Amino acid sequence: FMENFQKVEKIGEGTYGVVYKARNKLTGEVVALKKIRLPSTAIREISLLKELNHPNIVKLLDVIHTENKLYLVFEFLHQDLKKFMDASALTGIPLPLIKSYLFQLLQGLAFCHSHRVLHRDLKPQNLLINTEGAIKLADFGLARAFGVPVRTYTHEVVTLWYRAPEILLGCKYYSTAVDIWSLGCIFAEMVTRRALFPGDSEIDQLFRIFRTLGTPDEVVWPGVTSMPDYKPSFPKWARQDFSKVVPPLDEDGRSLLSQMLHYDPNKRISAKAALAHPFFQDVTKPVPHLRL
Ligand SMILES: O=C(O)/C=C/c1cccc(C(=O)Nc2ccc(Cl)cc2)c1
Ligand SMILES: O=C(O)/C=C/c1cccc(C(=O)Nc2ccc(Cl)cc2)c1
Repeated sequence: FMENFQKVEKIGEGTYGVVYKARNKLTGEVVALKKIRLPSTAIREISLLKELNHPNIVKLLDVIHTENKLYLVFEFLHQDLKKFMDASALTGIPLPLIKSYLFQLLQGLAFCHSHRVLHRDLKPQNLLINTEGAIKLADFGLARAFGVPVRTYTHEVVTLWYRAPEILLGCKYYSTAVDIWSLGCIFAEMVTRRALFPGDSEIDQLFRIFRTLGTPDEVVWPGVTSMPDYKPSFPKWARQDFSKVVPPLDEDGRSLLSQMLHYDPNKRISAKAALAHPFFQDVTKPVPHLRL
């Protein structure tokens, strides 16, 4: 299968398999080629994503099942947000660029959610950027096909840092709200240059959330005490003000972030409603300086 395009390089190691940069011999385009390591139901679910096209979604070019191995062919972008924020650590990112990126990501979410497709595993590593100021969501719809594993194929730990509390509390039904939660965590990280909730176990993840947002109860989250993994013995932390959490973000940004991090997934702001928030009144599309 690797003889029907040149393998420019191994790009790195994704959740499910190796990622290569490759040239498509027929089209001449440079693409990302992801080998998925281990299922007809999955092939059908993923093949449907070839029509889920939007400028803020990494394009799924092809789905190849051969010699019992699965390969996904995607649009290539040169950098991810993790590497960009690491490279930006001494200075931070301009607020206009943070705002542009959040706005664009919300447009991608609004599109996919309107088609009833979730991501479920948003994280900086699957947010790809180009020279023109665009940002795009990678690997949309793959969790519904493959699951979100504990470890990758290389045994690397799959991050918990962006996981919504309903998932951690054992809800089996995911709503689009899980993606808004993850994006809110990413927003906070862009602003502060630190992960919001860098848990290193499921309980550390849930208790970090609680120590910032307060331990949830039936006042803020009806039904929370009946969730599978809820325990009455959870410690009861008081909620922190967002002014201490994400300084120096303004009150428009803090209001939006608070709505993206509501405990109750039914209450959590939708992507479509978020696009109308006053924080985006002055949105623009700045150029990032990328060194490729
Ligand atoms: O404010 C803070 O920084 C901490 C306050 C705080 C207060 C009470 C309990 C805990 C806590 O999480 N304990 C714990 C012990 C065993 C396991 Cl298995 C999980 C959790 C923490
Ligand atoms: O205009 C330029 O050429 C670059 C300016 C520039 C460069 C780096 C960082 C910043 C900055 O202040 N970022 C920031 C982030 C979050 C909040 Cl909440 C407020 C501010 C600005």
